[PDB]
Amino acid sequence: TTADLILINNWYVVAKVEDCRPGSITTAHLLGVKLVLWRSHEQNSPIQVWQDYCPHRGVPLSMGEVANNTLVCPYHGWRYNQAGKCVQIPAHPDMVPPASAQAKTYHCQERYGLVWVCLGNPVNDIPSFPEWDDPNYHKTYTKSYLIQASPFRVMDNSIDVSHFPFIHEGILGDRNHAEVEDLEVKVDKDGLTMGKYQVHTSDSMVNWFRLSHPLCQYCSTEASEMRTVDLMVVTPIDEDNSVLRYLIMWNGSKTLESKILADYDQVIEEDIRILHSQQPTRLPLLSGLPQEIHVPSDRCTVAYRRWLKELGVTYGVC
Amino acid sequence: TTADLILINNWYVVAKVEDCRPGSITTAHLLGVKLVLWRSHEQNSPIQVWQDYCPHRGVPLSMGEVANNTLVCPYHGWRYNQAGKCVQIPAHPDMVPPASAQAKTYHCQERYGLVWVCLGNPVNDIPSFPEWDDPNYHKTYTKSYLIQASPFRVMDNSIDVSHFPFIHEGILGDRNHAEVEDLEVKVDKDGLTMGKYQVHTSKFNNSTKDDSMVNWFRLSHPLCQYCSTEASEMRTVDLMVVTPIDEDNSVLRYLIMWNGSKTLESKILADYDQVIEEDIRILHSQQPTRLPLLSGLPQEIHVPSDRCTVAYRRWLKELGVTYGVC
Amino acid sequence: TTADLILINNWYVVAKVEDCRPGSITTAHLLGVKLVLWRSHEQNSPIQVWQDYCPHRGVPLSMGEVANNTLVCPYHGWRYNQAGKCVQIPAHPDMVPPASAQAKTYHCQERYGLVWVCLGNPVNDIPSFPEWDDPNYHKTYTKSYLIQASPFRVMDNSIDVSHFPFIHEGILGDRNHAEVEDLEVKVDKDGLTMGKYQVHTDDSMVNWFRLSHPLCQYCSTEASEMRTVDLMVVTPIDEDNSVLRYLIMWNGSKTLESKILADYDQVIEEDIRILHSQQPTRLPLLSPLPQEIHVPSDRCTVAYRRWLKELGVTYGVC
Ligand SMILES: N=C1N[C@H]2[C@H](COC(N)=O)NC(=N)N3CC[C@H](O)[C@]23N1
Ligand SMILES: N=C1N[C@H]2[C@H](COC(N)=O)NC(=N)N3CC[C@H](O)[C@]23N1
Ligand SMILES: N=C1N[C@H]2[C@H](COC(N)=O)NC(=N)N3CC[C@H](O)[C@]23N1
Ligand code: FES
Ligand code: FES
Ligand code: FES
Ligand SMILES: [Cl-]
Ligand SMILES: [Cl-]
Ligand SMILES: [Cl-]
Ligand SMILES: [Cl-]
Ligand SMILES: [Cl-]
Ligand SMILES: [Cl-]
Ligand SMILES: [Cl-]
Ligand SMILES: [Fe+3]
Ligand SMILES: [Fe+3]
Ligand SMILES: [Fe+3]
Repeated sequence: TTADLILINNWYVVAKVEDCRPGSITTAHLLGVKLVLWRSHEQNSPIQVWQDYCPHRGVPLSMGEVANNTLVCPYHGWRYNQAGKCVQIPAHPDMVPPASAQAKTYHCQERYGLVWVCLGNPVNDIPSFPEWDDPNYHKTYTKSYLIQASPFRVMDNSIDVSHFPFIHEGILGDRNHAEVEDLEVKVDKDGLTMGKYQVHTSDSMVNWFRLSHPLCQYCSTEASEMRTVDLMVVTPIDEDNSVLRYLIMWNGSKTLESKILADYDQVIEEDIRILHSQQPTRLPLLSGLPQEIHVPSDRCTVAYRRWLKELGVTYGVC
Repeated sequence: TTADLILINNWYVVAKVEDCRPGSITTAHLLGVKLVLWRSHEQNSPIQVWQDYCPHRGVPLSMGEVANNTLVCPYHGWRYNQAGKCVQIPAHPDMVPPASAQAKTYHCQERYGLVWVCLGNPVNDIPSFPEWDDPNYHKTYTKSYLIQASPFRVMDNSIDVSHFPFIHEGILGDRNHAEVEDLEVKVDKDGLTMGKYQVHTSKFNNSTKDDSMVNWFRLSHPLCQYCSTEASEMRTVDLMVVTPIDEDNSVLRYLIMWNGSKTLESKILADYDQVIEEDIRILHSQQPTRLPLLSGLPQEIHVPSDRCTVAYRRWLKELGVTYGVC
Repeated sequence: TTADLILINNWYVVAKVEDCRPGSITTAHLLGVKLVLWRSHEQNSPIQVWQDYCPHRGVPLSMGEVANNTLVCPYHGWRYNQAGKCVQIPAHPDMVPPASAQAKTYHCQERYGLVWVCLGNPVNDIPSFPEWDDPNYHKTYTKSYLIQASPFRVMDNSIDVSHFPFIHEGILGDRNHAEVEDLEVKVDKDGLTMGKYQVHTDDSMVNWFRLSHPLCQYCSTEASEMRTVDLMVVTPIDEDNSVLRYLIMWNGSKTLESKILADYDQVIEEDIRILHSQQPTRLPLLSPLPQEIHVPSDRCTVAYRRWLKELGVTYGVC
């Protein structure tokens, strides 16, 4: 991977736990690295997340099979244990496999029902999500959305609030209330925080959000009769491509789940129409030819660009 | 755009006027640039031609809407007046938009029912088409042909006459009458001219006399050709316009006028379409894509019947064209 | 072309003679060069192999037609004789074509029912195939296989024997017999030879093979008094793409032919599954994604990589 160290050392969601069943092999793609995810058939077995590559002759291990707590390459049958060490070369069954016979392994943790991966050296914890432990809140997951846009443009779009009346009219916006009041934004060691903001839907909700790290956002909305939170997680496939997922929790009736998912789906697809059209693909930082213009209601998206530059992000941006 | 200045400062057709209704938003591409063409809902409203790009967050303005004689970006609703100046930012409705909030605008003229665009500073006039105002002549437009070939190879193939008996058997030639007489070619202050040339066509109607077509053409600029043909009963002229999408891709259109019966329009359009598609089969195949000028594949060979296509290549070098050529 | 002179000056198969009937026009691609193959309508006419290019206005001659003993370009009807000389320019029927009016022609020989081409100046003869002349041997031909992999990776995969029990189980091995004996490998002026080797399916066969040149392999298998030999010929389309063909001869029953053809098709498709997945695309050579690992049963594929470097191959390898 050629991503910046600041990106390499963070945790990213790559899958839902429910999709990584015992005995299964699945794949993902993170910061330009192809990943294989596997579990032994044993109940409660851990998830291994490795680079999807057999170092013998360069075959994807995801093309193999899980047997007896090992992942077995399809080409010459080399067997790799849970730690990624080759323990058996069938052509030479009494030989001790060379030390180089070892899959590239990465850090993996399950949290909030999601599979989190760190390709580097974890310097931080997985982002917090306080309502996960609050049994007054129900939970639901959106499907995943594959987006042909930089992961930082994806997050930029979700920090933006002034677009609501124009592409989310009815759910998040009112074309008769397109004015945007003064925004409160802070960037510090807790990350990027937008203060409480009044949303007009054509009722009136109060919204705020925080990003402790650049590609995960915690979003909180209070309506009249209900509070809705979510954890937005962007998988940075590479500089130009993203996966998007939401874990949503709410303290109203359980029966609202389908309507919530439907509203999110409508809004997300409205945003994707814009995201797929933006040029340049990578997010421009502060300094397809004219440079970006910023107005006061861009205060939070300007702060996001400033934050990325302070962090040293060069991957997925321009 | 890496196009040469001599190309940037010229006029090119990007659309037919009749396909650009009031209130409409049309996309096109020219010399590597993405364009948006829009009109207000007022009748006889002019056509604006701008780079298709909102300078706020980089969204195509063509994804927006036309309202109150402005083009409105879909993302945050900034409204751009006919001059391309942002006159309204909805998030801050009492704020004067910054002077930088301005679309890149280009020159547009309507002429002969065609939308002409100049991306630079118009040195030249739009090419002349004398029959346009002659009521003895009817008019028709071909469809637009999208061609995966350099615009200069598209025009090279229209200047070429010796191919007629081989890929246009019937409408423009016959394979047993393939010899090419000496050609009159001039490159001068009027551009490139091929003088009157006898075209030998295959007979179709056995009751009638030979067609005995005499053709000539002139290019005052390198991607527009004025073509004139006298046949047995009538004169047919056309204006051929090549849109240089980029170095390797072209749109081709003809405006055709004739002083015979209006009822011939179907035969004319079908004959043009048959010939054009025969030419496209060759154009798509030619390598290198870009037109070789005079100087790993071997060099082009030239014979006497290539006099006008050689002259075209020499003219392009004189003009300084480097874009779409090699 | 950017291919090495050592590759340019060798012979490659580009077609089966059965693919090129009298009067036909066919295309092929070799070392980056587009080829046209044509024959006059006469009985037993020779095959011309030229660069697929009319030097007048750059049209592929393969879009033309064969007329008399000439290939006629579709655009302006220039006529090229069997030597590639333009003999008629129809616009100027009494004019002697300029000397430059000439197709680029290549060396071509038919041998073993295959069309061999040398783009350069051939320093070697076409490889030997002793059984061709033996009336005790029947012959058959596989179809041609277009493979999105380097021609040197295709040949590497056919030199590899330890993969037999894992991707060719039931034809060339089985997983209960995966151990690989000490291999006999020699590289000298004859090229690369693998000495006789036991193949499992007693239930066993004896195999050996030899490459006089890097992209053609002679292979010999004996089992139950029947012998099967083949000539494997790889067409190096460019650095990343190959055509694969086999000429097979055997001295058992004629009725084995469809079974032989079916077995080869299964094995080849089993190999293509692996070949298409391998990264990098080009064959990695030895060094003086992690680097390849080599174990004793890789002795002959290691020797292949060593040979290619010693020959100075840079095209299709890394
Ligand atoms: N973390 C985030 N979740 C999304 C949900 C969408 O809400 C609904 N109801 O669809 N809520 C919200 N205010 N936004 C604004 C940007 C993005 O759509 C999002 N950010
Ligand atoms: N400006 C041009 N219009 C075309 C028409 C086609 O006429 C018909 N009847 O199909 N006439 C003509 N002589 N040619 C030669 C090249 C190209 O097809 C063209 N040039
Ligand atoms: N020259 C070669 N021909 C092929 C045939 C395949 O045999 C069958 N029966 O399909 N025989 C053989 N031993 N191999 C090993 C590699 C490659 O499949 C091949 N090499
Ligand atoms: S490539 Fe994986 S065992 Fe050989
Ligand atoms: S991107 Fe056009 S108004 Fe914001
Ligand atoms: S391009 Fe082949 S004869 Fe003109
Ligand atoms: Cl297991
Ligand atoms: Cl729940
Ligand atoms: Cl961070
Ligand atoms: Cl993050
Ligand atoms: Cl309007
Ligand atoms: Cl305001
Ligand atoms: Cl050699
Ligand atoms: Fe949105
Ligand atoms: Fe033509
Ligand atoms: Fe194999």
